[PDB]
Order: sequence, then C-alpha cells, then structure tokens
Amino acid sequence: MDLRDIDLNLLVVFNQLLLDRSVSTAGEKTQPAVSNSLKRLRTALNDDLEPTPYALHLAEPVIYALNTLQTALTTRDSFDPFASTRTFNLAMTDIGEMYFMPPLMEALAQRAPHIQISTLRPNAGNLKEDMESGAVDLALGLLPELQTGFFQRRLFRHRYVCMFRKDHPSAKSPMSLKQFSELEHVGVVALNTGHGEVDGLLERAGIKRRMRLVVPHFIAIGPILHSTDLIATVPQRFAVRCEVPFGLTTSPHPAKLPDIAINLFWHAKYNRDPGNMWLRQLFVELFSEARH
Amino acid sequence: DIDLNLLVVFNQLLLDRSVSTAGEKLGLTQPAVSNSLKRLRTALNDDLEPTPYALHLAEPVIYALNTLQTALTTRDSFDPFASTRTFNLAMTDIGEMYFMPPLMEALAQRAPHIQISTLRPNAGNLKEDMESGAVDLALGLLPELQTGFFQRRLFRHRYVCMFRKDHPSAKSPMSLKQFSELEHVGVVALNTGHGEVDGLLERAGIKRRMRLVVPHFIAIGPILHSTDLIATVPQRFAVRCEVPFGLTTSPHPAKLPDIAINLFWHAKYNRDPGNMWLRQLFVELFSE
Amino acid sequence: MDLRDIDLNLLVVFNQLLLDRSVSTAGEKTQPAVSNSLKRLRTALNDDLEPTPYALHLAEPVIYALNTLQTALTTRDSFDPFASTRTFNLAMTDIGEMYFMPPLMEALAQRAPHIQISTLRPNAGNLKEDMESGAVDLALGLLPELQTGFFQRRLFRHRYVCMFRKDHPSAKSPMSLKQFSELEHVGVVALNTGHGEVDGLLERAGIKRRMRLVVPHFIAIGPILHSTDLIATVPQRFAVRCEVPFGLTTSPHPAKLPDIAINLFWHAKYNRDPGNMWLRQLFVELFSEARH
Amino acid sequence: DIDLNLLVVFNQLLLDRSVSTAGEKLGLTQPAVSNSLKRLRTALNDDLEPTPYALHLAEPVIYALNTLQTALTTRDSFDPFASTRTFNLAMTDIGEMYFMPPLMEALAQRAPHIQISTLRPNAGNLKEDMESGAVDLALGLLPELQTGFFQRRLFRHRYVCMFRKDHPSAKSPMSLKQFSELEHVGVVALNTGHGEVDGLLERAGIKRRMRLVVPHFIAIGPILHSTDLIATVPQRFAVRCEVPFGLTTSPHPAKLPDIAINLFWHAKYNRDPGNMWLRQLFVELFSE
Repeated sequence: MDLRDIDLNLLVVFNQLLLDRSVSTAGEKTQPAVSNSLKRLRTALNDDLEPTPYALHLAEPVIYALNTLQTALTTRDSFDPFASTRTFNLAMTDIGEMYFMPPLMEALAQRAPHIQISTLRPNAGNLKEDMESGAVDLALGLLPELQTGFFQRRLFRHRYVCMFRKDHPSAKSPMSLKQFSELEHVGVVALNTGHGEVDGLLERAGIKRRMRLVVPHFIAIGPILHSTDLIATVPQRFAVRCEVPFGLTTSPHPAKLPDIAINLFWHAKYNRDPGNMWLRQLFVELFSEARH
Repeated sequence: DIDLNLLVVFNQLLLDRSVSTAGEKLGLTQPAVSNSLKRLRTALNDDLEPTPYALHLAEPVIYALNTLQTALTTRDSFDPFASTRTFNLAMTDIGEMYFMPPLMEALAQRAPHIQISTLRPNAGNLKEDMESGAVDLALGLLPELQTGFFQRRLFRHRYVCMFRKDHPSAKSPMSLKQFSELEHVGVVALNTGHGEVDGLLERAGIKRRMRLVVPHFIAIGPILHSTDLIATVPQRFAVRCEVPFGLTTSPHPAKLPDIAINLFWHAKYNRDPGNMWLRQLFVELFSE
Repeated sequence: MDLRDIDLNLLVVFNQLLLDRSVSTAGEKTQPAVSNSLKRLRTALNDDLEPTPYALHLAEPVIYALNTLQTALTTRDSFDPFASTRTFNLAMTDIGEMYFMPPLMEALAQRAPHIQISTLRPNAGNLKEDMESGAVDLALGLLPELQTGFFQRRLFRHRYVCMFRKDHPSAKSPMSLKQFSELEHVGVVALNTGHGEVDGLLERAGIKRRMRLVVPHFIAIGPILHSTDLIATVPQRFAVRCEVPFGLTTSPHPAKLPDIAINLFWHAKYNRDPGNMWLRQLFVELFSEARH
Repeated sequence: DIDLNLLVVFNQLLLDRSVSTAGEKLGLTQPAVSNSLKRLRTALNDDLEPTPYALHLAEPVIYALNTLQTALTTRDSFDPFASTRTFNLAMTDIGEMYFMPPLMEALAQRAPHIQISTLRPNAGNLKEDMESGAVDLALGLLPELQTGFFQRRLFRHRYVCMFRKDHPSAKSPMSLKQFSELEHVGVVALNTGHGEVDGLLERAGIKRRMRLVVPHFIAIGPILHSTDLIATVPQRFAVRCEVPFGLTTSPHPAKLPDIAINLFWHAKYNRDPGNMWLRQLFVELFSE
C-alpha cells in the first residue's frame, strides 16, 4: 500500500502543493526537480495539482502528519512542563504527603498547569520494580531498601519534637524529661516506617510513658492534641504542618532521639529522563536545605 | 426425659465434628466419648464429619448451650473510674479523625485510667480478633460482620464539596457545571466506603479534571488550603477541616448516596460490662 | 465447666423453679426425688430456690434454652412454610423465569410470606455440583445434562408458535408457510438452550427467512413486535406472557418443529428434604398439566 | 530531508517490534529489512524489542502514518436504501429492550434491506472485535474503551421505584420509610451499571426486605403485575414497562447516582459512511 505510494518526499513537495503554487519559488525553496516528482505524484495519483478537491483532501492531512515528524524535532531530551499532560507518580508517607504536596501543587499551578500528580505509600505494590518499570517516577523519605539501581539526593534532616495544645494547663517549652514522663501521651506506632523505633529508644533509655492512646497513623494527632491534654512525640515537619491550624505548640524533645533523613529517590534508568529531571529539580528547589 | 450431658458433648462433637477429636479438649478419653456417641446415636435414633439431621438439631442446641453458659459464667466487673483496661477499636482514618478527639476528651472525665488503641479494619482478621477479644469494637462500613455480630447504626455520611474560603471561582451551592470546570483532588481510599465515589462520578458521566490523586485523607486540608483545588469529602471530615485549614463546603451538585457508619461488637461480648459501657459511650457521643 | 454443672435434668426441675413453687405437685408432675436434686442444685449453686434474684436470672434463660430442645420436637421431617425464613435457589432460563415466577410469587404471598426466593440461569456456576451441595434447590427446563444423581418430573410440553402484532397489515393466523417465508423476522439465537436448533431445523427444511434482526435473548421481542411488522418464532409460554401486554397475536407454526419438554429437577440427596418436597409440590400444583 | 519509506517500515518495526519479524508481513526479506534498520539507526543516530527514544518518536509517527493512510485509502460507499450490510451492535438487555424497538421501527423506513444483530458486551473481547469490524457499535457503560475509541454520551439513566397501579400501599412519591416497609424484587445484573444499586442501597444503610432476587430484567414487568412487590429500575425500562404491565413509578426516595449511557465506535471506523450513518441515527433517536 504505502510501499506503492512510494516516495513521500513528494508529499513534502505536496506541502508546497498544500501551500498554493509558488512553484518556481517552491522549486528554488528546483522547478525541474519538482516537475518530474510532481508529475510522478500524478502518475501515482490521477489528480492534476490547478487545485483539485481531493488535492485539498490531501493537502491538510498531509501537513499534520508531516508536521508531527517535524513536531518530532523536539527530541526525547525535550520536555515542556508548561504544556505537558504527563502524569507523575510519587511514593511517600502520610507525613511526606502532608508536607510535600501543598507547596508542590502550589508551585505546579504556574509551572505545569496541565500535568497530573498521583501519590502512593512506599508499600502499595513493590516499589523497586515499579520504579524500574516507570510506574513510579520518584520516591521520598528514608527508604533504606533502595540501594543498587537507585540514585538518591538528600533533601533535609528533621528531629522529633514534642507537641501539645497551646493553652495546655501545664505543658511547657522547652519541656523537661520529668514533665514528659508525668504527662499523658498519644503515640503513633507508624508500622514499617522510620518512626517505629521511637518507643524502643525511649523504653531502652528508662523513660516510662503513660500511653493513653495509640493510633497506627498521624491523621488524627492534630485534632486529638487540640481537644485533649495529651502530648505527642512527632516528626518536626508534621509539627510544622499542624501548629497553626490546630493551635499547637512544639518543644525540643527532652529525650535523646536520632534525627530523620528525608531523601529524594529515583531509578538509574531515569537519571537522564527530561521530565523526571525537571520534577527532581523542582523538588530540590522547593525542599532542599543544603545552602541554609 | 433424656440426659443433657450428652447434649453438652454434642456442641464439641460439632466444633470438633472435624473429628480431631474433641475428647482431648474435653478431658475425656476417646473411648468414653465413643460410648457417649453411642448414647447419642441411640437417644437420637440417628447415626451422626458425617452430619445428618443432627445438623438441623445442632443450631437449636447451640442456641441452647449458649444462653445457659452465659447465664452461668460470672462476668468481669467494670469500674470506669478505676479501670486500667485497654480497649482495641477498629476504624478508618476518617473514623479515627472524627471519633478519637471527642472520645478522648470524654474519656478524660469519665474513665481516666483506661487505655485506647486503634487499628485499621483489615485484616486481623477482624472477625477472628473480635471473636478472641483482641479487638473490642469496630466502626464504619463492614459488610462481613453479620453472623455472631451485633450492630448499630451511629450515623450517615453525606458527601459535600470542599474548597478554600477565598477561592476565586468556587461558589456555594456549587453548580454541576462549575464542578466539572474546576480542578480536583482525588482520594482513592481503597477498600473503604469512600473508595467508591470516583467510580460513582465516573459512571454518572461527570467529567472531572483530576489534578491530584492521593490514597488517603491526611493531606486534603493543607492541600485545599494552598491551592484552588476542590475535593469530594464526607461531611464530618469537612467539619473537622473547615476551621483549622480555612475551608468552606458546598452541597454536592452530583447525586451521591449516603454511607451508613455503624458500630459493631461480637455477640460473645454483648453482656460484657466494659464493652457495654464503651459502646454506650459511642452511642451517646455520636448517634444521630 | 458445664461438666461441673453436671446434671441439667435438674435444670428441667429448675423449670419447675422457673414456674414458682407448685412443689408437691411439681414432684408429682416426686417431692423426695425433687428434694435431693434441688438440694443438689443448691450444693451446686449457693442460692436457696423462696425465689432469689439470681434464681430469676436463671429461670428464664433456662427455659428458652430448654425449650429449643423441645422446640426441636419438630423433626428434620418438619417444615413450616407459613413461618419459614429459608431462602430457595431456583435455576431457570429467562423464559422460565418470566413464566414461572409471577404465579409462584403470587401463590407464595399467602402460603409462605417470610421465605426468600432467588433465581439463576442454568450456567451461573456449575449446576450439578451446586445442586448436590444444596446451593441450588431446584432446576426447571429441559436440561439433558442432569442425569445420574438427579430425579425429574414432567411439568408440561409446549410448541413453538409464530407471533406478531395484532394489527399487522398482512400477517394471518393460522399463518401459511408462504407468508412465513415472505415476511421479515426477528430471531433469537438463544445460545446453549433448547431453542437454538430452530434455525437449523428451518434451514434444513428449505425454509428461507429474511432475518431483519437477531438478538441473543428474549427480553426485547415483545416491544419489537409491537412497534414493527416483524414476526417471530417463539416458545408458546413466552407468547402466553406477551400476548395481552404487548398487543400480540400468535399462530400455530406453519413449519414442522419439535415441542419443548419442561421438567422439574432436583438432586437425589434432597429427594426427602421437607422444604424441597414442599416447594416441589407447589410447582407441581401450579404448573403440571398431567390431568388436563 | 530524510527518506520517508523507512518511516513506513518503522510502524511495523513497532507492531513487530516483537521481532517475529515484520518483514514476512512486509513482503520484504529480513536482510533487506536489516539494511533498512541500518538506514534507520543511522538516520536517527539511535540504536533501536529493545526500544529507545524511538519509543518517544513512535507515537508522533504513528500519528503521522494514520492520517496519511486513511486519506489515501478509498472508503466503502453506503446507500441506506440499497445497503444489504449487517451491523453488529453490543448492548445490555436493558439497552436491547430500550433501543431496538424504536430503532427497528426507524430502519423500516430508512434502510429496509440492512440486517441488525445484537450481542452482549462481554466478552468478544469487545475491543478486539470492534478493532476487527466484527462489532460496529457499542452502547452503555463501558470503561475499558478509551484508547482507539471515540465515544459520545446518549443520555443518563435515572433510577425510579416501580410497582403495580392498584398497589394497596405504595404511593408516589414514595417515602424512604415506606420503601423499607414494602417487599422488593432484586435484579443482580452482574457486571452492568445497574448491578451496583443493591450495593449502594446496602452501604446507605437502607434496610430492604428482599423477597425475590433475579439475575436479569426480563421478568420484572410480569412479576410486579402479579404481586405487591416493588422494584428499583432505570427510568427507561420503567417507561418500556408501565403501559404493557399496568405499572406506575415513583421518584426514588434514596439518593442514587445517574448512569451515563454512551455510544462507542472504534477510531478506525470514524470515517466509515455506514458506521457514521447508523451512529448518527442513534444520536438522532436517543440523545437528550
């Protein structure tokens, strides 16, 4: 079929036939080189192109089809954030979501209005294989399982802090270890995260706590602290998200706890993928505290 | 006038109709349980894991041994002022966010020394752990729990549209046309009642520009606060979010079904003072 | 536990303790036989039963529990349709459903108000195994695959007829073969049913048909015939269901077609199951044309 | 100015990137297709089933070869008065019942010699058979069809409650209380849009005495006619049922989402005169 339509370079001259005439110039754009090829376009196609109906039926659909090969001039190395309609999938924890997503979406509103963002927890499917396959573009957090086929970039470190409602009858900042051990706590187990070791670190330090409430995740901590005299041990970025909205106060933690490293992860296979690079750089711009 | 002790043997000739056999649990030797089985087949005129009409009789007699055992066994006393007991409650993140703050506020004045621990509904498995007492109460939409579970509807979730106050476009009440013009945050919420919403809107032919999709509800407040995105959320989540994050709601322009949030407890703990006390507290605080 | 509660025949005497006193008579219902056993009921249970609180806590829950063993007096051979809350599962075709279900539900409204009926097509799961397991109580139709472990009872035979709208411009009853072959048809493939052989029987008889429309099932036939000049070859029971509602006329079929046998099927395992027997007999009563 | 014939080869170096290889379909020998592949890798400076940035270029060039081939290939003429062509349409039983009578009535006056054949949506598979032309049009709620399928919403199903006219209790409009008092017929309708209804009512906490459950809609009319049962049905089924079976409807007291019924056709037949004619007929008859 198309092998019988043969040379389509003659369809590039049919672009000069999609433009009307300009023929000696369209040759010079030569006229004898055109003449045989267009005559051959006609030996291939009965119509004398002198504009003919079916010639108009060929003129425009040729252009778009020819143009997409020229629209292809933008290489794979090209990526236009302001026009992209691509979806990016990002792995992060609930805290990661709560912290990263609002300023990201805020920035994306201007820089990439037409893209879509989807998030997931680092345990939805299998993170490694999904990132290698391109199902997940980036991951955020500690993630010690991401090693061989993965690059990583440090975004920031944040400590655990103690949080409680601002008009607490007795809680003070900076909080003493004594008061910490006398007040009542709401704790997050946070299974399979970096935050699970906290209870062990405290107990192995001889720091007893009256655990009035234990929840598996962070969603309710803000409202709980707001309406009770409980206090909580939480990551500082979470505390940052919660302080003003729930009328909460934080304090440097009276206990010795390690800080948490939050890194940006991507697979080696996409180290040079333009869209991935762009989003990566946006994350670095918004959240990296290197030059602080 | 046929002896009843053999009937006592029957219920474990049912649980261990699996013929492992029961006698080891009974404390009686298998020959004695076989003599007992002879007394059974004789008194019933039926040879009973081959199960006959004894299957038909098993449930009337299971209904018999149940009430007799409960009325005989003494139950654990419960003093709310003094109790140091830990209650384990199964609920969703929405459920946690809505229930826990007013509950804990209430527990501070009614039962100062008890401990509460919450968990996600699936998968303990929940029915098993509620049978064993590992989980005391369950909350929300849980279809699996019918046989052996008492239930009670606390309330009905109604869906609304949530956005920030000073949103340049969004109005209340919002049109269905404006709803499809604006940009949305999606909450997957897999395997919960709220995980159906996107599907419902899809099947209704409601076109929706999905700018952001998250699996859960934790970031919705902050996200709406800092963007012009709109969300489809349960009303009570919205009431938990409005003031802290500076958001308003509109009645949802699309026809969405309400979702009944119920309270569940296993039949084995229907008479347990502590369980009764806590679940009555849930009814007092949250039922409409 | 209950082995320590020992003799519960003493709970049957505790039924005479659930009734209040009547003691010499409750003995005669003897008094010394009672006396040691009730004294022993007391050596087992501290309370002096003289009505005591916990004695009242024992009185009623004992009765219901004792009564269910006496409520058990109704044997497996017993089945009360007027009080049953049992669900019956019935396998049948769409035509079978359309024909059987309305007079059945009509009859059930008085005879078994509290039972539930569910239906399914003879190809939902695997019919044989589901009927042997009790997942399906009865099946209705031809069903030649139901042989070894199954009993069957003939309900009726019905022929194929020709159906068309009552004010058809030309269609007549009784219809001639000529007119049948000249008019236009809507046909039902009815895959994996007894009705699929029809087209083959007609074609192998040299009867050409102008098939204007072919549908896989019967749901639309009535409305289609009502609004068109098409005619259809359909089972007569279907025609019975459709004639008046859709303003249709039927005619004895001009072509030689075999009639269809509709039988009632149940598994041997449930030949004597009282509820099954009852429903079976209700089907025989409502639909059997033996003594016609 | 790089030659285009190699680009023609590329699209089958894509379909047969599976490297079976394409050349057998091409009619060219594999050595010539390998020389062609050398011209490819040379002109593109990229070594392309290992697929590189040529994957990025494959779709712009698939977008290229598509329009060029369609505009070149002559299409089949269609004369509705004379056409003897058979159209295969995929739809549900509800869809069949609603669409077929007014369609056939219309076809009797517009295209007397064509033949129509309907089938159930799953599983041809539908997308495959619509690609091959075995199935011409699809109708209803079909989520699978997005890539390579043009679609258009005909209308929206709204759920109502149906019962017989002289029903001793049922009123219009029906209360939600009366809805839970009366007895119901259930339609499973597995894997259709309407198979969700029971689940929606369940999750809303709408108690429903389910006296009868059937898998499909064929018997609902006759059943309602001869009993005091009520049903939850799409409005158009109800309008097909009211007069023949002596039934009325009430607005559904429960909040149920509408269900968009769309019309689907494969992109490969978007320019086909007959397909265009029939689907335009569907739009003329049924779109609201």
